[PDB]
Amino acid sequence: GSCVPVDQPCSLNTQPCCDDATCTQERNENGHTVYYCRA
Repeated sequence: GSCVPVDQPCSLNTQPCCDDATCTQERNENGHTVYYCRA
């Protein structure tokens, strides 16, 4: 049903990603650690 779009930020406590993506650690514009979705 509901999922996070790939290439978009996600959360370890939120719904999974879309297109069979995975929530991985990455860097943002600010430079702090974040979680994003990768197909």
